[PDB]
Amino acid sequence: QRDLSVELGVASNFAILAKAGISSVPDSAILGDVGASPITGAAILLKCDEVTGTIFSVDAAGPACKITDASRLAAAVANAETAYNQAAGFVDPDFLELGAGELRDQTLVPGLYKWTSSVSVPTDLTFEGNGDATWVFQIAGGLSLADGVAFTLAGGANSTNIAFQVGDDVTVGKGAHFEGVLLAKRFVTLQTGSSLNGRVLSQTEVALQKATVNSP
Repeated sequence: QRDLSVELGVASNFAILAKAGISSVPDSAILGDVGASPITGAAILLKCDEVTGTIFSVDAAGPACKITDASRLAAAVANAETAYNQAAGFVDPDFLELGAGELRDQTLVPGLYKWTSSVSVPTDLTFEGNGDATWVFQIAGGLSLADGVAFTLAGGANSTNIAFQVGDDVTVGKGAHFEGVLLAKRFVTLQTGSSLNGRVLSQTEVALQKATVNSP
């Protein structure tokens, strides 16, 4: 019933945005632009061939394919932080402490979900709602997807309408599949063979291990 859309601004061109760096155990496959700011481009530890899109840097450091664009990066990072704060700021949750932070065999209707703990996803998780519906997760801890688990979209639910605001480190397990916009306050790890349809916008560092990120 409720409008929980999160404005990304210029961060909507980025598959991965970080403040403190990005690394990959190769080969990962990143479909979209990547960048970090305010850290030097030397902290982008990705091969040019892993990114189908542009690797941006705020400075003259980075690999030979990098494009220096301090203004575009700084805007994306600022927009990403505003997005995080927007997501965190929605009031009056529809769900509070669902599953006491464990989402086992769950199917979630659209709405605002809040936890004061970390959240773990030990099984596939289904989102059921139409193409206009929105979901926001407010997590005042970490987020973990167990190895192999998949976020499943039903009803017409779209990954551009799912946002996770996570106050501590995020771990996507080996071969797990994430859907949505990940607004991470801290570290994000995508373990061996994991995939994500959406974007990863971190206020610290992102680590990929032979992972796939497909941005809209």
